Amino acid sequence: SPEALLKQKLDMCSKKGDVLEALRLYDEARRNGVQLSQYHYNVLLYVCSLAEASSPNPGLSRGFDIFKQMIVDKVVPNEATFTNGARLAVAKDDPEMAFDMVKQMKAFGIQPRLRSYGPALFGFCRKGDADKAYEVDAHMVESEVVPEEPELAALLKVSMDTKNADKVYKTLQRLRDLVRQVSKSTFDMIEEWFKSEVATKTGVKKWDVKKIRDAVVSGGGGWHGQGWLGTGKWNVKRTEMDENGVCKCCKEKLVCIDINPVETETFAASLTRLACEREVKANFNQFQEWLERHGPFDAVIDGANMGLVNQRSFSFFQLNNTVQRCQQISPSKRLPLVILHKSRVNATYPKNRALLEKWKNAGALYATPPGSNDDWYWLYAAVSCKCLLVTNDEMRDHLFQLLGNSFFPRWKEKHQVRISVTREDGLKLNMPPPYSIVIQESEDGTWHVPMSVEDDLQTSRQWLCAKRSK
Ligand SMILES: *C1=CC(=O)c2cccc(O)c2C1=O
Ligand SMILES: *C1=CC(=O)c2cccc(O)c2C1=O
Ligand SMILES: O=C1C=CC(=O)c2c(O)cccc21
Ligand SMILES: [Zn+2]
Repeated sequence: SPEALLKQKLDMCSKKGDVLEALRLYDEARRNGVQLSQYHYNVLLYVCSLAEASSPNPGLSRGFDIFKQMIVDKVVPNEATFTNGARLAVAKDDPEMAFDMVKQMKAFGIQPRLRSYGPALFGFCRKGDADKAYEVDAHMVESEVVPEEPELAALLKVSMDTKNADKVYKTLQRLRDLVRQVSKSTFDMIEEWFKSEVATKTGVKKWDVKKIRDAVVSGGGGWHGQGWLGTGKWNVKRTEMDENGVCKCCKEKLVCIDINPVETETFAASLTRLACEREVKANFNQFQEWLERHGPFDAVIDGANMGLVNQRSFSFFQLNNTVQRCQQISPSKRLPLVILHKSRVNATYPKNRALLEKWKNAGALYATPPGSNDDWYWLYAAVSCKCLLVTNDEMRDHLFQLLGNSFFPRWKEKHQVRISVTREDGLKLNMPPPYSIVIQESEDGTWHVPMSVEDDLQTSRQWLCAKRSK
């Protein structure tokens, strides 16, 4: 088959980096009247990405012609298409041509992905072209493609470069809303903003206190969204919050922001849906039915994690110590729900085995079936029982990326208990903080900005306190 032949010869070109043979074989196929499918086009886009930048080489600038033709042909793009299209646009380094690709996708009814907007946005950011960056941003907005931190930080940086205090403000609110805690680089960038001449010079001496007060009630708390307040130089300090969310520097008590229980039942349904896709339906169903018949619970334990975190092998001591300590902080002394592999319940010291059976008899242990991923079980139990989740799982794994970066991090902060162990004292339960670890804007315009960290028990979390000295 002549379509199946072109595949064999194109498969050779990508595994050699042979761009000129692919551009010859593309033209030969058009001579032969051979129609190119998804796979043919994706391989040519990838192969063209290997060319670098005298004037444009015929690998890159031909790559966009192949892209434009693929769209005209109405060959539906898959995820490899968007990726290769993006890395072609990255290697070219022409932001205006990157953005032209996205416009073509829009005109032909194709949803662009986040990585499609990157080369454009980041290109216009490097060149200091704020108006083009903002066009790209508005196009993302209308396409319903949600920016993550890198895109937001570029918009912030370009807004700082063009003295656009209004856009800095709006982008800072978008970081709060979407990201919550900022990477090191963004954090440094926000510090720079607050120390800058433009920030010193933008503000108001007098504003309507009630209009602010109503906005605070309106937004859920911890921000108002009405613009910069106060005047004069900002006092900008790197500081920390104490255990109660009091700023060490200015003594403001940070706010604790509620979760809307409607978002929670939505999240619960999404977990069920995501889990049923990956587990054997009847296994996850069986767990749901068992859970409806048991409880109430004050806490759910990731049994594998409590047995294995900081251990060379499974410590029943550590699991048992953790069960006992959760029971002890339960106002009515409920046993926590231990989720553990059936593999692990069957361990080899008889009194430990009998305790695992007693917890199961007490309605406080569920042995997950062989093949299952425990994570879905302990997630679904904690969410549905509206209780604490005791786990030190870092949650890097692909699974957790499916849960989203808005609701689930907020839920996690309110529900997650982690264990820490010292020589001196043994095992400690680290409880959810009595405040929200998020960018906050106070009623008089004081800002607290949390840096993001891998582990906030290992490393003490840096915050920025930006307060008007007048
Ligand atoms: C916040 C305010 C302040 O005046 C001050 C002074 C000395 C040392 C500090 O850390 C701070 C501070 O964090
Ligand atoms: C926010 C505020 C608060 O006082 C509190 C107290 C106990 C447990 C919590 O999770 C919270 C909270 O999230
Ligand atoms: O779509 C579903 C996946 C798993 C599951 O347990 C389930 C369910 O229990 C009820 C309706 C839908 C689903
Ligand atoms: Zn402060």
